[PDB]
Amino acid sequence: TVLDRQYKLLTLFFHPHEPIHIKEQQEIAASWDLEKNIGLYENATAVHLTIQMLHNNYQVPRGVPFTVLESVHRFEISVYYSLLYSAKTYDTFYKTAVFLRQHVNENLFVNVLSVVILHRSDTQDIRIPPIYDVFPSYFHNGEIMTTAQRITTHGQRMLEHYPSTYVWENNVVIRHNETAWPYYCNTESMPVSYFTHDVTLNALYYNIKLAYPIWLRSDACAIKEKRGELFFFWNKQLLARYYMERLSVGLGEIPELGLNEVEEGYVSGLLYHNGIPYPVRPNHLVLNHQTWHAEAIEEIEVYENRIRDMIDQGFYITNTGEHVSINSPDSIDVLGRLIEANVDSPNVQYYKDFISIWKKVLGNSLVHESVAFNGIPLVVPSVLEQYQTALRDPAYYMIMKRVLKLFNLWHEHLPHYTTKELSVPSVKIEKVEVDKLLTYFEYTNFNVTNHLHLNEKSVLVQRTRLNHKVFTVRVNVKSGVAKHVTVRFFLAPKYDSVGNEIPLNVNTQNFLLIDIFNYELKEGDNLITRVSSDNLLVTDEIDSASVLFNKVDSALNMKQNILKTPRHLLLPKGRVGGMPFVLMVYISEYHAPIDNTIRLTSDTLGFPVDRPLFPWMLTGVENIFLQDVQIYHKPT
Amino acid sequence: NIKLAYPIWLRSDACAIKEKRGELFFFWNKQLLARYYMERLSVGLGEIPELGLNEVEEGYVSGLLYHNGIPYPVRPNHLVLNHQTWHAEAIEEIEVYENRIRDMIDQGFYITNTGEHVSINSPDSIDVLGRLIEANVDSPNVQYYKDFISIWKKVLGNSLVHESVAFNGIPLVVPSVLEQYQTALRDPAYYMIMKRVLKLFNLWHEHLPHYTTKELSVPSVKIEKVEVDKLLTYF
Amino acid sequence: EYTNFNVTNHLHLNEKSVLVQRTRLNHKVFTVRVNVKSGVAKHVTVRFFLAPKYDSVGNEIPLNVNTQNFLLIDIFNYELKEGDNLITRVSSDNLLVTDEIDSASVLFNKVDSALNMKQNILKTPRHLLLPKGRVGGMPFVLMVYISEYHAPIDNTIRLTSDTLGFPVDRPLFPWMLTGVENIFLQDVQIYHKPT
Ligand SMILES: *[C@@H]1O[C@H](CO)[C@@H](O[C@@H]2O[C@H](CO)[C@@H](O[C@@H]3O[C@H](CO[C@H]4O[C@H](CO[C@H]5O[C@H](CO)[C@@H](O)[C@H](O)[C@@H]5O)[C@@H](O)[C@H](O[C@H]5O[C@H](CO)[C@@H](O)[C@H](O)[C@@H]5O)[C@@H]4O)[C@@H](O)[C@H](O[C@H]4O[C@H](CO)[C@@H](O)[C@H](O)[C@@H]4O[C@H]4O[C@H](CO)[C@@H](O)[C@H](O)[C@@H]4O[C@H]4O[C@H](CO)[C@@H](O)[C@H](O)[C@@H]4O)[C@@H]3O)[C@H](O)[C@H]2NC(C)=O)[C@H](O)[C@H]1NC(C)=O
Ligand SMILES: *[C@@H]1O[C@H](CO)[C@@H](O[C@@H]2O[C@H](CO)[C@@H](O[C@@H]3O[C@H](CO[C@H]4O[C@H](CO[C@H]5O[C@H](CO)[C@@H](O)[C@H](O)[C@@H]5O)[C@@H](O)[C@H](O[C@H]5O[C@H](CO)[C@@H](O)[C@H](O)[C@@H]5O)[C@@H]4O)[C@@H](O)[C@H](O[C@H]4O[C@H](CO)[C@@H](O)[C@H](O)[C@@H]4O[C@H]4O[C@H](CO)[C@@H](O)[C@H](O)[C@@H]4O[C@H]4O[C@H](CO)[C@@H](O)[C@H](O)[C@@H]4O)[C@@H]3O)[C@H](O)[C@H]2NC(C)=O)[C@H](O)[C@H]1NC(C)=O
Ligand SMILES: *[C@@H]1O[C@H](CO)[C@@H](O[C@@H]2O[C@H](CO)[C@@H](O)[C@H](O)[C@H]2NC(C)=O)[C@H](O)[C@H]1NC(C)=O
Ligand SMILES: *[C@@H]1O[C@H](CO)[C@@H](O[C@@H]2O[C@H](CO)[C@@H](O)[C@H](O)[C@H]2NC(C)=O)[C@H](O)[C@H]1NC(C)=O
Ligand SMILES: [Cu+2]
Ligand SMILES: [Cu+2]
Ligand SMILES: [Cu+2]
Repeated sequence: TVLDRQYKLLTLFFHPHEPIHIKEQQEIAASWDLEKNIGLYENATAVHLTIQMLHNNYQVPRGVPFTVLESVHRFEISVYYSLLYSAKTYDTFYKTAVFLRQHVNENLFVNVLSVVILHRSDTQDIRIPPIYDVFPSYFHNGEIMTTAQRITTHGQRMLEHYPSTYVWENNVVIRHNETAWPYYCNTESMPVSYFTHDVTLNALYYNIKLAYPIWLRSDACAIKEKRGELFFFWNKQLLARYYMERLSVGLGEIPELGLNEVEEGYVSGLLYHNGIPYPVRPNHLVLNHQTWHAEAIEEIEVYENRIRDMIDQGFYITNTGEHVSINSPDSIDVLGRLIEANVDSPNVQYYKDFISIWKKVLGNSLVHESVAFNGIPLVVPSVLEQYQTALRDPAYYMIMKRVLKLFNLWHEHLPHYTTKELSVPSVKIEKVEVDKLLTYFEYTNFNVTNHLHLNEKSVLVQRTRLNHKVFTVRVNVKSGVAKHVTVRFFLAPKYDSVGNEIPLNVNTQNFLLIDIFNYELKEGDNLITRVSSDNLLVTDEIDSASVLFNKVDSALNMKQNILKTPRHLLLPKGRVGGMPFVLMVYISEYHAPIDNTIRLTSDTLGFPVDRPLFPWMLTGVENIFLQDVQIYHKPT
Repeated sequence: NIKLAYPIWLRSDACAIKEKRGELFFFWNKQLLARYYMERLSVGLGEIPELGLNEVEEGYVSGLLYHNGIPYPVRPNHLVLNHQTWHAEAIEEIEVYENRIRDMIDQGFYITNTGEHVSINSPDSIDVLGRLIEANVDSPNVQYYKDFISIWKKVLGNSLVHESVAFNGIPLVVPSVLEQYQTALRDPAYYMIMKRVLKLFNLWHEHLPHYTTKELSVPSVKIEKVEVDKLLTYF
Repeated sequence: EYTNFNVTNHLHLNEKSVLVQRTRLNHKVFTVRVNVKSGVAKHVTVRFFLAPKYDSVGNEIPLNVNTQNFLLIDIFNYELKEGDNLITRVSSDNLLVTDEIDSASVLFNKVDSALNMKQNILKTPRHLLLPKGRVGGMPFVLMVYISEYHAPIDNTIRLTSDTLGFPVDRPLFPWMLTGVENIFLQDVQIYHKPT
């Protein structure tokens, strides 16, 4: 019965903005009544709250932007999640989903239903469609969407007048985004536009926040996920990759964010479904004038000073006034939880969310204090207030760099690793060599037909993306005696924006983990010959909505999880003629430990680059090797 | 439609030469600004803000979209004009041109394209004064008296100049509301700029002799009483 | 490459020769060959200009803007025959750029022991003529312009009577270069040898 259930849940994601077209779903929406069917829900309080909200009309109006950073939106989405998750039977769950689809905003319903499907036992096999297919308007420029609407409604008669559009195959018409948006931010935004505007990266951020919502309290499974450590590690990896891209395109180090003025602005060029332009941050934005920006920055400074005091003093304050030490090396998780100010933080009243205030300030979304129903505020969020568009703005990377400065301060106070924790007896690496590192640009097609308001075709968008050829890394190692070992590869830049070789201690923060795997080392001489195509950290493209629908309706793979980095974004572009980089191979013992499942050997994720490392403490540690490589770009 | 009737790029003929282009410009701008000030007083917004050369407090968000779907440029609140931006150079050029206009007004004459002095002290020189201020194709000397109002519009439109060209030729531009006559009036900055130009015009008019009791009087005509029946407005 | 400079004249000798080693840019000899139809026989002047092709961001710079960025690298005379011709200019022959002047020690030796006219104090050094470029190639634009020969030691420089920056002193547009066939714009790549 998997196929039919998946088909129905897909039909729930066919046209969010438009109303229900399938008749029996209308019958269910008109027939079901929560009041009399309270007995089928475990959480009766959620049922009462939902009934009250739906009766008083105290809900976010339909056809309006939705943001989780607003309090009332969080309350509404949490209540709906509690109601949906408390469904005893799958039938009750589906019937509540239909009713909410009828009586709930599109974005909120999609998000809550996806979260419920991911975290429900009865729906551990259902596959949810990609976000960039349900709402294409968050990943393509407004001109593209308007042209799509025109070419569709024209009946493809004036389409042949358009030279940009073309018919690649029957029933599909494709455009070019190569020639468009001549007006753009420029500054530091254009050279890295092939990485920051990538659809897959924003989709990955959205899916990550689907797996770990800020408004959802962890269960036994989510309590072993080490939420804070994942936050820190993922932010570090993203910032290291972004810095590598900037060095590749010659833009320099990530600008440091102050408290007086921000020089770089952002113009999104995106449009909401209704047609409201996004807020724009001007260049040379002033933060020390008579504006709400000043008050927001003062609150941000207070909260960050509280975090700094907690880090330095070595303990945090409970909600009653007790001191809880965080000086042990295993307190990184609670530190991250406190910094994030999620619902799992011990004390959110004193440790508040300054990152959201940073996002509000640097989004320059004019607060007009407008409310509907004498209730829910009406907000026009900027790109930074949406996880599916935040990564397009450099300000996000600047803010995360500040948070990573806080994290580095905390890690600095920790004792440095010893020659016993960081050494494996009688394992010496001889030589490490990669076959080649080449990158090239290629074309890809995305389906944006779900935005078209069909009455009674399939428009696609062509985009340019980076990719790399398969590469093999071969290392020879002395093994001493037989062992079961783990090998980790790290990649870092070798020269900074000016030309001086970066010391290893500084590079410790710029090392990007690209592969980790097990091996059984024999006695004597060995050979590791890892191929990039075998790594499980990076995955291939997930099947599109159309492909999944075809494979389902016509009637598995475990190499496509929503919480993995796309393969084509693993390797930096480099330069034509070669760009130098540093590879680091580290071998350690194997210390023995589907929607949201990731686990490796029990140890800090960034080991051994989480703490600062110095050359003088690597003498006597032979199982770590630092080689130099060159990354090339194939021009086309 | 007004700019259709008197395009800046069209030279006047016998009919358009009797239209007194400059006087029409001055009169229409004065009427528009007086009506706008009356509206502001009616809605309790106060006097029209005076435009400086350092910072503009009031911004504008149009909410309009072009046919293709490109959003209009947005001017932020508290825009800074004395930083390391092209705004500073534009403002410097504007100041130079306005100082040239002020010197021409005060000295009582304007300079021809050859270097001759032509007096503008008579009361009938308002037309040529307006033509010079507008810097249209009918101005005697556009090379020395240049169009600072267009530079003001460019500066206060905050249209990011990206120096993009097609055909190795025609630049591609995304104009703001102030650069289009069909959308300029939506922005208060237009009224501020026109108030500055009207300050220049008032300076010129102040230098003129005041009317006498002979020019301003009609023999044996006395008004007794004036009364209107009612003045009501509705939406 | 490395070069040595003599700084002994600063030393306050009482009753040696210290030198300083410095790194400088240089280029290998290059030859430019152009084929031209000549019509009838003439005495002509050929000028070469070099400019960048892309700006700091990546957009191709329009010719009008590049008019201010054109660097004159060579100017010389020729006698064009009738029919097909061939110019084969070698960088080592240009008189605009000169070689290093003899140092004080070298000049003192050559004088006390007991001419050349390719060393004037008012000429650009040869090794600074060509931009460094990039490893892997950097695109640039060469412009060859041919005009008529309009007939015109310490401080002496004179060429055909005309504006020095002709024809790049005034702005130039593509649409006004139709009908002018004696001007050609080619693209080249400059490479840097890493060491
Ligand atoms: C079915 O559906 C419903 C609706 O969908 C779901 O209901 C939600 O359920 C969750 C979980 O139960 C609730 O969250 C918790 O709520 C309680 C109660 O908060 C309410 O009352 C507060 C006022 O009383 C509190 O303060 C007074 C003094 O002023 C005090 O006398 C009283 O005893 C009590 O402490 C309100 O303040 C509060 O909201 C107000 O304040 C909020 C904060 O400023 C503000 O945001 C609101 O807008 C409003 O202004 C609310 O009305 C909370 O006590 C509890 O708080 C814990 O977690 C937060 C972080 O989320 C943390 O900051 C707190 O310090 C506290 O942390 C303790 O518990 C954590 C786990 O919950 C734990 O991880 C911490 O370590 C800590 O516990 C450990 O340490 C502490 C000492 O630090 C120790 O005491 C403990 O024993 C332990 O050792 C949560 O916020 C939602 O409120 C509720 N929402 C609704 C709409 O119903 C329901 O979950 C669903 N059920 C099922 C089965 O699915
Ligand atoms: C058919 O179709 C064609 C195409 O559609 C139409 O052609 C247009 O026709 C109009 C009208 O004839 C032209 O406008 C006039 O052009 C002339 C010539 O300008 C050209 O040449 C200039 C260079 O030569 C000038 O300067 C040098 C020194 O450097 C000097 O030696 C030489 O004698 C001459 O003075 C160029 O500079 C100019 O363009 C360049 O400069 C422009 C300004 O910076 C710049 O914008 C351009 O981009 C370019 O850089 C051009 O190539 C102009 O002389 C004439 O200028 C008058 O008007 C302007 C204001 O518009 C004013 O500033 C000048 O001072 C001058 O004003 C005198 O004439 C006015 C009337 O024209 C008069 O109102 C003024 O009072 C003044 O006349 C009186 O006072 C002066 C002393 O101040 C006195 O000398 C007089 O005798 C008199 O007493 C116009 O700009 C268009 O150029 C032309 N366009 C094209 C594409 O062909 C044609 O009209 C159509 N025909 C029909 C029948 O329909
Ligand atoms: C893009 O996605 C739409 C669905 O949003 C696809 O629509 C399908 O088109 C085929 C054409 O043969 C139909 O048989 C299916 O029934 C359609 N499905 C739906 C849900 O309408 C469209 O084919 C996709 N196009 C591409 C190129 O992937
Ligand atoms: C650097 O310059 C000094 C002159 O300032 C040179 O000094 C000469 O050294 C030779 C050595 O055999 C003497 O014979 C000359 O009499 C010196 N001349 C003077 C004026 O003192 C010195 O040789 C130069 N060194 C180099 C390497 O060029
Ligand atoms: Cu959409
Ligand atoms: Cu500034
Ligand atoms: Cu201000």
